[PDB]
Amino acid sequence: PAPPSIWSRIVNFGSGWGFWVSPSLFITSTHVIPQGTQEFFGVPTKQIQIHKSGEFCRLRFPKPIRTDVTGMILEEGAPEGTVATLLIKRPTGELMPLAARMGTHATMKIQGATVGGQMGMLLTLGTTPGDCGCPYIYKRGNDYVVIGVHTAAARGGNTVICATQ
Ligand SMILES: CCOC(=O)CC[C@H](C[C@@H]1CCNC1=O)NC(=O)[C@@H](CC(=O)[C@@H](NC(=O)c1cc(C)on1)C(C)C)Cc1ccc(F)cc1
Repeated sequence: PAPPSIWSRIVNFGSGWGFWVSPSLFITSTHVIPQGTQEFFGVPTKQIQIHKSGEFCRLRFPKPIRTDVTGMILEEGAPEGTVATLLIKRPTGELMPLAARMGTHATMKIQGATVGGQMGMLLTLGTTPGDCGCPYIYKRGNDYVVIGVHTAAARGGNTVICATQ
């Protein structure tokens, strides 16, 4: 499960979703970002500072946009064995948190491409196309930590991939 504040940060972004780590820090997947728009949330792309590390896409805006959200902790993956939660929203509005025991951090070969991220293993419906960009989060003490965004889900198994950095 997750609090309603963490869920509010997830917003539709092109083919998938994106997560407001802070009023001005927006993370998403490289596969889902729209490649034809010169504006994001009314802010010109010329003012936005984008840094991409594989399928992890980082958007820094000049001004704060979502002043309602507190700034969370963003880190490169979670300790091996950490049971994280994949907060995937669906178009219908249904909320579908999935429990995923994170695993090895590594550079992977996904469909002939190279992706830095962390493997995960879903526990006990599943992920689908249009889910990339949704965040992985786990609770550390009393603080919430986001570790990456969804990127792929190997077929013939419950292996999921959490792009990082
Ligand atoms: C093209 C449409 O694009 C989208 O809509 C993005 C959403 C889907 C969501 C998947 C979709 C289903 N369940 C899910 O969670 N993502 C992808 O399709 C990715 C490919 C896979 O998931 C493949 N996985 C692996 O190759 C793979 C290999 C290992 C190892 O782990 N995963 C296939 C499962 C489709 C796209 C991709 C390609 C090359 C990369 F560098 C990085 C990413």
